[PDB]
Amino acid sequence: SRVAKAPVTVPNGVTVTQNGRQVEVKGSKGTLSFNLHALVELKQEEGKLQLAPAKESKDAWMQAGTARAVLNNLVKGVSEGFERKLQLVGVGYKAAVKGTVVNLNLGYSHPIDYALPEGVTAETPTATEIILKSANKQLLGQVAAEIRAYRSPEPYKGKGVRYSDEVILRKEAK
RNA sequence: CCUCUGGUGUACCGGUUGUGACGCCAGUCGCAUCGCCGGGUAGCUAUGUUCGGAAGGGAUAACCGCUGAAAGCAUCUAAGC
Repeated sequence: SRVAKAPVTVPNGVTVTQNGRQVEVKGSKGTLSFNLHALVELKQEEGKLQLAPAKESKDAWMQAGTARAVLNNLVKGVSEGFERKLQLVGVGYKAAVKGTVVNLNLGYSHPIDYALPEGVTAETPTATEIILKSANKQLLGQVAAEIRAYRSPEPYKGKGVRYSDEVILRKEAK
């Protein structure tokens, strides 16, 4: 698989330690861990790493591709990290970051308080935008989805919480 | 469950008709659906009183996902959450 054949690059300050199944990546941003499928083997030569199958099975190639992708994600995350940029649209819709808990007012009869998990930080330049930053792409996406699920966009006006890079289908009555 | 509101309450109290008896008056008792009629203690009881189906964990159904290759893109799935 082309993804597996492609080699991943270690920038410099990040270290990759394989200990049997449980590979670990250390970096400036923090610590991450990744397990390896029984068909996959990893060879680190120079900063570069090679994912290749132990057996020539199609399943082994597929697992090698997914392993290369996840490790590339982990290395990029520890080196630099990611952010999400959620946006809020609607009249009276508001948000604020206080400590580790984000407070939202989305038109219900009670404010919503959402507790950020360990590893993700948030900040709001204004009331209608949220910036989530983290080293873990998967956890960052999960947190963004959970925050968006409190009030999803509607087609008639677009009110609600949306991704910055999100296309929203729109219609009208009659 | 029986404090309250009621029902029943033929061994509790009273009014009264006919007849027989207790020697007689007075006073009582038997029989007449408990003779008929008015009340009513405990117990039982509903139509009376009080209480219950509150809240919370765990795994899931349809459904909605996150990251992610096979298939350089895409994709809730094949690893994983």
